[PDB]
Amino acid sequence: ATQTVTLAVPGMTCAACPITVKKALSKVEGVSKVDVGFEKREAVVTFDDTKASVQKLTKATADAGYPSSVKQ
Repeated sequence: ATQTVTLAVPGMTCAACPITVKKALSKVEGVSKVDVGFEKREAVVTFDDTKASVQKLTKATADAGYPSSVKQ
């Protein structure tokens, strides 16, 4: 498939959480795109559910350095 979810990365590293998380989901695996929003420490990513999914998105920012979650 090809869907996009939002993620919760409360790392607030000051202009760093949204940089490391963005590249995390963008490189998670099947991701097709990614983004971030310091307005609520969350990262939004688009991808192909055939090779990835929310689980892998939160896992990408999670391996980036932030215990995050997802908003489906």
